Amino acid sequence: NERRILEQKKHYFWLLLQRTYTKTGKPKPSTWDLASKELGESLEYKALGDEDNIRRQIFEDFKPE
Repeated sequence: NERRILEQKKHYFWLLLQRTYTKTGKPKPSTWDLASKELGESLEYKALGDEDNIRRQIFEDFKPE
């Protein structure tokens, strides 16, 4: 069920990470360190506070466009 939730959040955090850092809007950070530093406020990145390694990993793998 958390697997089902994780996938839901996967898309929504990409929706969040894209909403913030889109194609042309904001460049997708070179490192998740600066990403999360600026990101920390939008609660969808708090949706993976217990699934940290997942969130860092998807962020990098997201790829805009």
